[PDB]
Amino acid sequence: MKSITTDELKNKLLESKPVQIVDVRTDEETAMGYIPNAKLIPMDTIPDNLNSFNKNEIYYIVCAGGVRSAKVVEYLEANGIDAVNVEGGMHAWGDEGLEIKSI
Repeated sequence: MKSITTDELKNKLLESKPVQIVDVRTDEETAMGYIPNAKLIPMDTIPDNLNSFNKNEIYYIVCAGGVRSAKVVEYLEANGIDAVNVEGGMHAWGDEGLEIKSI
């Protein structure tokens, strides 16, 4: 399993190519704030959303604490999608600089 720390993923915000981050937490959780521009695809809906992924990009998978996300990484790699677990999830990322939608 490919893994990245939150520090290393943040560092990618400094790069020109945008990184694809997928937040696989429940809607209840993501409603409290998520990483700007993250795709919000709760884990239990991931098998209904294979179309959101393409075989050309790397997908960084984040959950509350890095456990559900590892399962999604496995699921995605079994479907030919290049996915990387975000170690420590949102616990490590923190609650600062997050987005919530008003509409």
